Amino acid sequence: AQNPNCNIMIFHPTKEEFNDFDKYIAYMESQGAHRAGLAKIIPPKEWKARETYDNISEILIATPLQQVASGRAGVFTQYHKKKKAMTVGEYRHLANSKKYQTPPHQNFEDLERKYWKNRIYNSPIYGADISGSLFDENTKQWNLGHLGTIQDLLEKECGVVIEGVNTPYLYFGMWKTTFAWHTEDMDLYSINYLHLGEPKTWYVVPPEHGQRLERLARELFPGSSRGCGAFLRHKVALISPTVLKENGIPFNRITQEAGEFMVTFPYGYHAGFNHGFNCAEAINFATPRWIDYGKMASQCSCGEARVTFSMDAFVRILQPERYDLWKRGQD
Ligand SMILES: O=C(O)c1ccccc1C(=O)O
Ligand SMILES: Nc1[nH]c(N)c2ccccc12
Ligand SMILES: O=C(O)CNC(=O)C(=O)O
Ligand code: NI
Ligand SMILES: [Zn+2]
Repeated sequence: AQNPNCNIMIFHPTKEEFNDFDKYIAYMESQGAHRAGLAKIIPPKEWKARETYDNISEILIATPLQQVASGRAGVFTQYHKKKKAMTVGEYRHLANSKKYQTPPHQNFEDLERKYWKNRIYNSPIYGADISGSLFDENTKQWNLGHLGTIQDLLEKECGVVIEGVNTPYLYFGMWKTTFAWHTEDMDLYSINYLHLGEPKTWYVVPPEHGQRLERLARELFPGSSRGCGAFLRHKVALISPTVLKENGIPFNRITQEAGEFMVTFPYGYHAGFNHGFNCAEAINFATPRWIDYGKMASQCSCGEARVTFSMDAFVRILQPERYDLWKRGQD
């Protein structure tokens, strides 16, 4: 079996290899990439997402989120406090202000140390889940707004026709902005392109060991666990690499830089943080191998998770037994 230690693999496709998205994902899996839960793809040197980013300051962040932490440095939750709208230009200026800017540091490791030591004592502001794309329409390869849809994948694989659409989201980050431990909706894949700015550090648990993380999470967040059988779906819980190591949870880490893609694989739990002002674009996608994960995916039914319109059909077709109870949580 390929990649038995479940290491994060890094790929360097040629421009020829970069033409067929599905084929390259299948290739990465043939090499065992999915066992890690996360892979990095460095685009060929000839490729560009768009000409320049010189005209993006006018994008609106309608609902910036202030990420307020509770708990201890290595085990905490964060809640999202809504702030007044601001443009990306305003947000960038805020990110670079003395209050929010990345501190002096020696390297990525020093910055990682500072993040886990000090994150809880600050409340950075994130522009997350903004529907849109920064890929040029003329970019034909790995354009996250031009991928085959999850609905079409389900139809091709299962012969079922369903409602729903599947579009990308933009994420504007600053120092300490954080993504909590989670898998994707329906345990889908995700693909994430870092368009511009400072890096993003990722942590990931191999899909074959996801239940180990869940067990630890139930121990570390006991109230949350009692409230919901799938509380990680709430996307609010953080556990540091030190605490993971102390508890023997298998995981890996890697830092994504501007111009690089990351792919998360079905049921690959991931979390991470931004180093400074940046902009990423991400979307969920599916392959034939996903279908069985979609059938088995946990669901939040306590009402906290609250997911997109399009998830309805996924649950309805792949998890009909769960559908009634799950939908009671949406209404
Ligand atoms: O439902 C699960 O398998 C689960 C179990 C323990 C913690 C969290 C979850 C979750 O899905 O978020
Ligand atoms: N609010 C809340 N619930 C659980 N389980 C927590 C653990 C740590 C910090 C806050 C928490
Ligand atoms: O970039 C972020 O803030 C969060 N991204 C993801 O969880 C993802 O691409 O799957
Ligand atoms: Ni994700
Ligand atoms: Zn819930």
